[PDB]
Amino acid sequence: DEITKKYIKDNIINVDDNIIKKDIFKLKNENNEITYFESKKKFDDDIESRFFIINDNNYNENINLIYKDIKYCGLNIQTTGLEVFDENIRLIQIAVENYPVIIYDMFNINKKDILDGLRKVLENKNIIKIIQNGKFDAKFLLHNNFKIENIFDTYIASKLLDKNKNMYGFKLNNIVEKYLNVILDKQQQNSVWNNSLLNNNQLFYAARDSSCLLKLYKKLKEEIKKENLHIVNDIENKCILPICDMELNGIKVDLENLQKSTNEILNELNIEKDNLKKKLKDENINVNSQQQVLKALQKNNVRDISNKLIENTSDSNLKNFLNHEEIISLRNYRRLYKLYSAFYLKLPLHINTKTNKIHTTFNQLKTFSGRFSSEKPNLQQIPRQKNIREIFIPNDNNIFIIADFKQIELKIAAEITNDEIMLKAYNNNIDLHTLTASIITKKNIPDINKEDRHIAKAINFGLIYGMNYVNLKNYANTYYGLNMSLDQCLYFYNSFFEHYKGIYKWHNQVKQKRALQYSTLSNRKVIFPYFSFTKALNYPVQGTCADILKLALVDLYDNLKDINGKIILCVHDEIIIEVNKKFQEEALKILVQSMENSASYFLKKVKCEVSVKIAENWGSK
DNA sequence: TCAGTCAGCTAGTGCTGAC
DNA sequence: GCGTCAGCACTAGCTGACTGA
Ligand SMILES: Nc1nc2c(ncn2[C@H]2C[C@H](O)[C@@H](COP(=O)(O)OP(=O)(O)OP(=O)(O)O)O2)c(=O)[nH]1
Ligand SMILES: [Ca+2]
Repeated sequence: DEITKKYIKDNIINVDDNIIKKDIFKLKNENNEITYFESKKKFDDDIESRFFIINDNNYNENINLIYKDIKYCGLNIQTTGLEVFDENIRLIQIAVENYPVIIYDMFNINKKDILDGLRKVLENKNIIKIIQNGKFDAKFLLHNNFKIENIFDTYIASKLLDKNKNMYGFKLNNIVEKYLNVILDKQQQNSVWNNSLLNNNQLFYAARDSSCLLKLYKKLKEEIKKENLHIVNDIENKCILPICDMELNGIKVDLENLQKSTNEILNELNIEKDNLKKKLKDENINVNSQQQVLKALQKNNVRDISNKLIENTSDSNLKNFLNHEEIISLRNYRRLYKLYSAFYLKLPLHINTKTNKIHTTFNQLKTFSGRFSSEKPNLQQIPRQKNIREIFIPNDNNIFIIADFKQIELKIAAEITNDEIMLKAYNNNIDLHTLTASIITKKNIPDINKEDRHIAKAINFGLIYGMNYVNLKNYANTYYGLNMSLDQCLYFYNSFFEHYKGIYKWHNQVKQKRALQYSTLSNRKVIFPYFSFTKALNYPVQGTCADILKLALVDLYDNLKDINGKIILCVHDEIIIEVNKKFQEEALKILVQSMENSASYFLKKVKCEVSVKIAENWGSK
């Protein structure tokens, strides 16, 4: 059929006879001298539909003038699949205001003159890029030898302006329906992208989704201004890239130690399960069942010193019912089983072939409070213990520099509440976490070890964020045999909140007024459906900690290009960088300066510090 | 063949890991 | 009522298919 073969030469299949094929354009010449396919069926929307196609034999040099002397532009990238490591970019879209969208067919392109102009347009810092869900596209671009410096992703602006009311969607169609008075009609049910040949309607949608971003940017730049939400948007937009680089690299694991520890812990687990079942009075029990094990404990007459019966096996509550043989074995088995199933029996299933490294997937804003989250193998969940963390190593002749913010929260709260005592203490360079570990224990500061500091962390942050005295005493008597009276905990809670008056003022003033709008130091807003004192207290401080970490990522990413270094992980408040063995001192100094000058921006009165340790293995702090 | 007696999904829980 | 999130494993219940009626 000649009808379906209308526009084959441009690598287009005329599936639908709903198209038509050149017009004079008054472009600007390099000396500042003045010098597209369409669909037959029009759309009621005012969004752009026209577009060009740039092919190997369908290139003209003067196309580059369209991007020349520009300010903002839309960009979208459609890919064959979702695995960046084993997928190739299919299409690039560029949408200039009052211009048709421009398409580079990457499969149907073999020369490099076509691409250099787009390269230069991406490079320039002064050109702001509009990309929906920028993380995906930036991942692909950095993988395929592209370098971006500026982004303005409309998902970020939408979610920040949405004030975290509904957690779902925020796709292009939902946002376009919400803010703009347009309906994109995303009826494309993921058509065949692997095939090089593409139908016309699919490309019309591909150009439409890119073109709709420009009006969205125009309107959101006004909407963000009246809300005073520009700072957080800028920080997030500039921090999109370092997440992508960190996820592109990943962290290496030595398979020999992984397999050795797997076999050893498997043998330990089997002997432990044997001992556990033998200690229990029935052999058919499936141990992992919380309800079956609850019934088993009940029929074994396991009881507390008090008149209570086993209602749950939660570790926090389980730690009280000790001094029975079976429960020590139960807890040891639970620990080993968690370590095995969560990590060791699943980590080998995640080590990518031909790379021998793990790769994760960071969630930019899925968290309520703005922290990162990992949906793929969670590198934020790998255990603390050294013997399990050593398996992570740098590449050959490389060494890690591990920097962690020293007491990042309780520095945020100090500014947000502008308390004098906390800020003076942190000028004096004293450790609040160590002091917490010492006051509720022996008074010897030098005797406080890592575990005691770790327990101090939870109690201190909880009492800052609204924990009442009954639950605090439950926690304290659980994790350390204090056996403290209720009056002792009441006195401690009051002493803390009075010796730091600003925090008590903050609690009183946020409780007295049932405000439903809360802001972070980056003006990141939220609206709660119903008041909850704990979340209300939490959100500003944690949001500011997230903002400080994101700005630190931005500054460190900018500064690290000198030494060819690369970032591999960020978890929640620390950064790991792999740098060559010759530039260790430069890497350490750069990392400390970057973290310092990121923290000193939002916090203008407390001097943040960092614990930096040059490590051969990520486990070996 | 309808009516009464049976495997797969499927959201709900409990638990633990990090910060 | 201290917060954010992700992961592993059960097991009621709904819905669906087989043995009489
Ligand atoms: N509400 C609550 N927030 C926590 C808890 N643990 C950590 N956070 C937050 C606050 C921490 O400052 C932040 C970083 O965790 P870290 O383990 O690094 O604590 P920190 O940096 O203060 O100790 P460090 O100086 O690095 O040894 O995560 C917790 O148990 N409860
Ligand atoms: Ca830290």
